[PDB]
Formats: sequence, structure tokens, C-alpha cells
Amino acid sequence: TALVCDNGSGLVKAGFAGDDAPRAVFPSIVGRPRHQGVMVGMGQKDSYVGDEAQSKRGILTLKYPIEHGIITNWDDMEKIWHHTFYNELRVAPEEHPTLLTEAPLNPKANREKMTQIMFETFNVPAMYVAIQAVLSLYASGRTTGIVLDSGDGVTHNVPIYEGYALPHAIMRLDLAGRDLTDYLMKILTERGYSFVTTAEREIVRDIKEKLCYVALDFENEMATAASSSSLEKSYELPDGQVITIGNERFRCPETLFQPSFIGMESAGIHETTYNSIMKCDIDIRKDLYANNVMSGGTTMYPGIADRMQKEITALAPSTMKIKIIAPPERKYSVWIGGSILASLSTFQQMWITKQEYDEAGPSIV
Amino acid sequence: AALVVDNGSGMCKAGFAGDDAPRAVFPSIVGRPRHQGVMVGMGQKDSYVGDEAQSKRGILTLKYPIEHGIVTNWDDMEKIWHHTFYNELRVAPEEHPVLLTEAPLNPKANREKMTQIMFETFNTPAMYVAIQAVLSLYASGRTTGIVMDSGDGVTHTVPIYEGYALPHAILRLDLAGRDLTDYLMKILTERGYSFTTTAEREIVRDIKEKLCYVALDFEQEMATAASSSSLEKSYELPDGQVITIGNERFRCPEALFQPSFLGMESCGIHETTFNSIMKCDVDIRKDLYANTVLSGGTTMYPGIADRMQKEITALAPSTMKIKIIAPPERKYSVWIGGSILASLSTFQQMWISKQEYDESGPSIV
Amino acid sequence: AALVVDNGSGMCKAGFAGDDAPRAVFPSIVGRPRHQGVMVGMGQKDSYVGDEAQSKRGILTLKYPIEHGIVTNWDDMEKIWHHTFYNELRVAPEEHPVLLTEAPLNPKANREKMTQIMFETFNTPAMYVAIQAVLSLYASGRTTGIVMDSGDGVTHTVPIYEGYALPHAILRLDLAGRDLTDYLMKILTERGYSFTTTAEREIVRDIKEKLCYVALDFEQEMATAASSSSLEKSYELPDGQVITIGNERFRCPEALFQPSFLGMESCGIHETTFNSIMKCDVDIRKDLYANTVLSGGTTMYPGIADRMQKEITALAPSTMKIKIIAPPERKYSVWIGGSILASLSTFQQMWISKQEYDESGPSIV
Repeated sequence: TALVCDNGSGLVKAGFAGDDAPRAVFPSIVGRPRHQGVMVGMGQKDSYVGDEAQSKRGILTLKYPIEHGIITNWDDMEKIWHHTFYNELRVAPEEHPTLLTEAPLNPKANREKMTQIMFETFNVPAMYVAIQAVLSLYASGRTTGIVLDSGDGVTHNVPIYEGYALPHAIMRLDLAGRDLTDYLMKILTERGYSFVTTAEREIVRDIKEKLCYVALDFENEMATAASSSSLEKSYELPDGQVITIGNERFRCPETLFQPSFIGMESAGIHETTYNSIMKCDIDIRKDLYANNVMSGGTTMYPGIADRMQKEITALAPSTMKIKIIAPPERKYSVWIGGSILASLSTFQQMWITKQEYDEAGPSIV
Repeated sequence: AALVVDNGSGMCKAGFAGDDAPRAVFPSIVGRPRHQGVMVGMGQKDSYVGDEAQSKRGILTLKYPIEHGIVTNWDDMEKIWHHTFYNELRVAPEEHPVLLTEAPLNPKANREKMTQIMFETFNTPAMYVAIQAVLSLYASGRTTGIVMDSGDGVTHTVPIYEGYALPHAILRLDLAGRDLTDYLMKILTERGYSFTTTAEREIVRDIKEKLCYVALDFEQEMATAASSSSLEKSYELPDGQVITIGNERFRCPEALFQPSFLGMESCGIHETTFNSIMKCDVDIRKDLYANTVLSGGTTMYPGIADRMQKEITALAPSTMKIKIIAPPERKYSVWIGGSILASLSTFQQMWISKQEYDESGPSIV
Repeated sequence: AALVVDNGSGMCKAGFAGDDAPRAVFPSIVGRPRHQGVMVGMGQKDSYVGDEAQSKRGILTLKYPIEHGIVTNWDDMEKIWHHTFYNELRVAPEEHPVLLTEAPLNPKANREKMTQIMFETFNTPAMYVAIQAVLSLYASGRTTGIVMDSGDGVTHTVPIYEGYALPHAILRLDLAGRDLTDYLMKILTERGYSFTTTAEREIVRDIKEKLCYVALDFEQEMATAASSSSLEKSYELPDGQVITIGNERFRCPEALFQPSFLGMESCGIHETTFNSIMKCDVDIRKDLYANTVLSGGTTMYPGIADRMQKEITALAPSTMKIKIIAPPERKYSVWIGGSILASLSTFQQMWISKQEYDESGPSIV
């Protein structure tokens, strides 16, 4: 049984081929001690990764290595690719062909850095790297179509004709889950609660996952929010201090459609979907909109699919009937797309072997 | 069973002698695979053709081999027939004698060239090259008459005497399909509904069929359209605007009768008819005016017949019955007429066989 | 003196008739005030626009009013002209007639809507609108010919007959300024150059202009680069180490002729031009070939002229004298051709007068 790993900014997803649900599923944090120290039971470690890092947080500084769908630093990444295959997956990489994910339109050196490292350090008999959005479209049973794959780092749009992405029209919008968490922090503060730490960044991303809803309309909602507490959700902080959340519960996910609110001059998601298809062929536009597909983290919200239809349904070319598929299991989609493909009795001529590396080197990726 | 292959200018039809609808229908396109630049490896098959080539497009050079009925280029046209046999009907031409379509106003040297290729390269047992309109009258169960084809870019009026065309009078006029569709694009430019070619030109064509018709009288229909609301038809999008087209619907067919609308020099389509008839035999003339028959895609406008019968009555001697025979299936009349023809046992006493090619060569048809 | 307003998709150009070079040249941007929160208010100037908006940026939702020579919004755009008048040229258009320039097959309703805004909102005495390319053929000193424009967003190949564009041949191909540079970034990164998303996209653009060209033959330029370091050019960053880029400099512009590098389903800058010309009149063609002009910024890669003369000679029949004119100033050519037409009084007895909008209304364009 071979390995599949959808890494992200915030979330790694990993395991074996053909397993329905993933084995390793963990926050890409590496974490440094704020003092030298060893206490009881276990000798001192240099960094803490994943879940280890998430519990150690207060006595750490936390550092993420993947930003915006790109792996910035590799040192940190190895500490994570250790925490998979050894800690979470509980095997030895030696027996096991591995698949890692990649960003729609990742630079070449980066990709071949994955291929260098996994063949040297983790020494796997075979590796594959595979493009996130496409693997989602696969898990969703389709050949052609357009994906919105959004996580803590990035939202992409990747138009696909017949199992192939059209690179020229990929939108990579740098507004996503991190931008939506620190904003939710900022606006809960702009209700009237004092948020302080990067741990309280978890408190907000929790409210973000549980209480939020992509405003089905923006203006109709603000009117009812002003008129009635009816929209408010109570929230027990780990303190016991029951707070409130009301108009912000839509003001936060809304930033996907309007970058105006925070910072950028750019188009909101509805415009980038439509816009990427303007950069695409007319014949296929129809098969692209017919099958919009969603994955990642920052797709997971209430209202967002319903919204994603209506908002565009005002913009596309004259025949192009739309339908926004956000598979309910969507976070794991890429990995389901990976796992099954990686189990395919065909796919054994699609892996890169360790031998292929020792003959030809990293640029084979 | 023998073949009928109706290579309409952009769209080849095929099948067998004795069917009621064409058994292989496809775009007569040859795709030449390409990216220039000295690509190190291209792919399989030097030319694609047909519905394959339609999907394959962006990687092929797509062009119709045919122009107006005429083989422009014999090489990529040969690939059209090569497709018909060993791809479309999955047949073997050495077993299967083929009726071959030829346009109104199409002599001599391609017949002469056609009989070469088909008897040497594709070793057909026998063949007959046959005028598109001359079979179109056969589908309508007739033999004397005048048939009017208008397909994509061609009108055609062919004075048929007894299943024989009188070639000098066969008119071809530069008015059909596109010249009405790009003109209909220019009709939706006063208001106007954006399509241009980015590339909703197809949707313009799509309006043409579903929502346009013929004014029996232009003037009373103008004032009646100015009386609004019943003539206006919504061309809604499953998306944006519920666009409304009114004046359009009768405006665009009218360029057939008044070449004022498009700038082009023409007598009316009614006078095209007259200028086949009066150029020929007189003892057949109300047998022409009473076997005046229609063929092709641009004939199918709902109201042309009532308009035609009238508009020829404005011209012809009083003492002639104008009787506009338009068949129900006038899109495929040529293939049907060919099916009937190659269901005559007497088509054996009629086509040219292998024998007569190996003796006479090219000029035999 | 009357006006000429070259609203190139991200950069407008304005001024008068008679002037050599553009008199107001600016980022076609109109920024709305923003911030969200909900607070006291804002107050002054509901849209800061032009370079005022370009300095502002991170305080205003700036947006791009055009994309692919298609106007994306009219409200923002109206304020581009209003800026042009009462800020840029400091003029009032009720005195000053305007000339405007659009895309080759700028969508129908965009042309008209444009004029409405100019005739009732900005009440011009007169206006001549036309296609950006037609003017650029007049800048090129021609009347008949074909223009292959490549700005930032899309190509256009416009068969102009005697100062008139023919829309049925005019093709538009999504290969331009962005698409070159986004590749060039992905191709610097093999050496780990990695400017990614700092700010240095404009530096990958600075490389593009200052150091790139088009290989004459490709495979022999490959071996020539592989004999090293006269083809490489070193590069000091605004702040940063001297880099060296070699193989790049032709590899990226080749990719106008080659879509496989970008990974796209497209024809090459040479062939789309061929397929544009063939759709034009058999006769006019001789001097469409013999007067291919290049215009727009993304043609500017050195070597393209000798390259493209050869490249069309790979595709066109030998009986026509191929001769690619490319002007040294192929950014300003559309305002130059603009100013040529605007300095010609025959077009005074020919442009859209206010009175003709009082007669015909929106339809007049």
C-alpha cells in the first residue's frame, strides 16, 4: 500500500492509497521553544510539529512553512514530512511509494525540491506529486469543469478540459482562510471582546467554522441584523464567558466575494470564476460552468454554494448554465482523488521510481 | 448496401442506399496537428478529421477542405472520405459502391480527379457523382422542376428537365446562412446584444432558428411590430439578461428579397428563380413554376413559402400556377433522394464501374 | 481642437487632434473609497481616478475598467472620461469633440453605450469611434493590410481593406503581455530565482522588455545558447544580487508561436494570422500578406520581424510578396493613428455629430 499526502498551509492530509479517509491529518506548524528546557519522561526536542506543536503552543513560537500554496521553507517542511511517515503513519518510508500534493501552477525548483527531498531524506521507492484542484475534480467524478479550491493560504480557479488544466486562465487569489481568521478576530474585537494571542486565533477560526454563514445577500442581511438580535449566536469561550456574534457572522466569509473590505483592489471570487473563463474557450465554457466544483477549507461554509450560483447568475455567456458542486466531504476531496488514483492498477507507469531519480535526477518531476 | 455520402460544404453525411435519415453525420474538417517550433514529438495520425478534430481543435489546424461544394484541397478532402469508410460507417470501399454528391455549378476536373482517387486509392467497385439539387428534386418525388438550395453561404436555383439539370441557367447566389447570421449580428447592434465574436456568434445563429420567421408583407409587419409585445420574443439566458428581440425576427430573412439590407448586388431570391427559368426551355415553364421546390438549412425559415409564392406572382405571367413545394425534411433532401436513387436496381444500369475507369480514366463521368 | 482617447485596457491615452504623442497618459483605474468597519463616514470625492487612484490604492477599491479590450463596467469607465476631461486635459467636451478607439470586435453594445455616455452625459459636439487596430494601420502609413496586435491581454489580427476592418476574418487569441511574463517567472525559478510575490512581478516584466527577444530558428538557437555566455545577460535588481538569465530570453517569446510551453490549446502568432487572412476576400489578400503590420506592446521582443516574415512564408503560397512592417513605436501607434484621423477634416464631414444622435439615438455607432 502506497502513500498519499495533501499538504497545505495549515493542513497536511496523508496516508495510504485506497483508504477512504486519511491517516495523517495535521496542522503544518513547526514550533520553537521559548526557553531551553526538559521536564519529565521525554528528553528535549528542538521543534514541535503538527498536533504536538498545537498542544505546545504557549511555550512555543509557531511557524508555518507553506504559505499561499507554495512551500517557502524546506527545513520546516522536512520536520513535517517526518511527522507524517514516522509519527502519524507509523511505518518506514523505505517500503512505501509516496504521492504529495501540489499547487495549481507551482514553480519548477519547488516541485523538484519535493522530488529531491523525498528520494534522499525519506528515500521512498517511488514518489508522485499531484495538482490539488485537478485531484478534487477526479474525486468528484469529472473530466472537464472548473474548480474553486480554497484553504487557509489560497483560493484557485483552474479550468479543466478532459483531465487537463488550462494554465493560462488559473486565478490564484491571495485572500483565503488566514485572511478570514484575522479579520474575524478584528471584527469580534469590533463587536467588543478583547482578543490577544495566536491561540485566540484558534478561538476565532472555530467561530468561523461553527457559527458563520456566507451572507445569502449582503444588504438584506444588514437590515435584519440591525433590526433584530434574531441573527445572533451565543458562544461559550473556554473561559465560560458567553459572548455574542451577530452581523460579523456574514461580514467575515463575505471577504471572499469582496477584497475591498480588508485590503486588495482585486476581484472577488465570483469575478475570478467568470473572468478565468473569459480567458477560456467558448465551446468548453458551457462544460466548465455546468460542473463548477469546490474543495479545500474556505469553501466549507453555509450559503457559499447557493451564493456562488446566484452571484455569477448575472455574468456568464448566454447559454452557459451553471451548477456549483461543493462535495460535502470537500476538505478530503483532493486526497480521495489522490488515494484512488494512487491505487489504480494502471497508475504503476505514472509514479516516479527511486531508480528514475538515481539515473535522471530531480528535474523529472 | 451501397453508400450515399453528402459532403455538404462544412458537414459530411454518409450511410447506406435505402435509409430515411443519414447514418454518419459529421463536420468535414481536417485537423492538421501542430504547435510549430520544432516540436520533438507530435502524436498519432498526421491529420485528424470530423468530430474528433472538433474536440482536438487547440492542437490542430482546423479547416473545412470544401468551399461552396467544391473540394478546395484534394489532400485533406481525401482524409474526409478515408474517415467516412474506415472510421465513420466502419466500411470498406472496395466492397461498397459510392454515390458522391456534387454541387450546383460544379464541373469538370474534380469529377475527373475524383474517379482517379476513388478507383485507385480507395478501389470503389462503381460510382456516380450527382448534383445535389438533382437528387433534392428526387426526394420530393419529382423529375421536372426548379429546385432552390440555400445552405450556409449559397443559394442555388437549378432548372430541372426530367431529372436533368440545364446547367447554364443554374444560378448560384452569394446569399445564405452566414450572410443572414452576421447580418443578424448587425441587427442586434442597434440595441444591441453584445455577441460580436468573443464568441457568442453561435448564439446569434441559435436565435436565427428558434425565434425568427418571414414577414408575408414587410410593411404591415413593421407597423404591427411597432404595436409591440406579441412579436417580441424573450431570448433569456440561464444566467444574465432576459433579452428581448422584436423587429429582428422578420428583419433578418428580408435580405433574401431585398439585397438593400446587406449592401450586396442581387435581384430578389424570387428573381434568381426567374433567372433560371426564362434562361431555359419554355414548354416546361409552369411545370417549373409548379414544381418549384426548396433545399437546405436557410430554406427552413417559417414563412418563406407564402412569401415566395406571392413574390414570384409579382413577376411571372399571370397564367402559371406558382406552387411552392417545400418538403418537411428539407435539410437532408439530397441524401434521401440519393438513398432512393441508389435503391434503384437501375442504379446498376447507370453508375460508372471499375471496368470503364480502367479503360476511359478521368473523363468518364 | 478635438480629442483622441486611447483607453488601452489598463492605460488610457488622451489629448487632442494635431498633437504628436498622447497628451494625458494614465492608469485606467477608478478607485472607490473603502475601509469597511462602519464608522463616521468618508466625505470627499466618491471616486478618485487616474494616477491619483494609483498613489491612493490602499484606501480605495481600485479596479480595471477594461479587460481584453472589452469594457467590464460602465460606471467606473464614465469616470475615466470625466477624469480625462475635467482633471487630465482640464476640458469640457461640449466644446471639444472626441475620438475614441476600441478593440477589434469590441462587443456591439459597448460601442453604443460608450457613445450614449459621451452624447448625453458628456455632450460631445462630435465623436468618431473606431477600432484601435484600424488607427494603428493609419499610424503604420497604410490603408489596406493586416494588423497583428498584442497588448497585455489578447491578440487581434484585423484584415483592413482600404481603411475598413472586416470582422469575419478578424481573430483574437489569448496570448499576450501577462501570459509571456507569468511563464517567464516560472522559468526564472529553475535556478531558484524566486521573485514570486514579493513585489518583483514588475521586475520579471522589466526583464521581459530589457533582456528578451525571439529566436530566429529555435533548435539552432538552443545549441548556440548551450555554447554559452554571450547569449546570457546579467541583471542587477532594484535591491538584490546580479542574476544571469540565458536560455530564457528566446524560450519565452517563442511561446507566442508555440503554445505547448504555456501548456495551451492554441495556434501560433504566425498561423492565426494565416487563418484570419483566408477568411478574407481572395483578391484583397495579396496585400494583406504584403502588408502585415505589428502593433501593441507585447510584439516588442527583438528579432520578431525577421522571424515573422519567415514564419508566414512557412504557411503562405509562394506567389505573394510577404513583408512584415513593424514600427519602432508600437505602444503609441493607436493614439498616433488616432491623431492622424483626428487631424483629417474628411472625418469631420463623417464623424458622429450630436445631431445624428438626436436623430438615430444609440443605434448610430
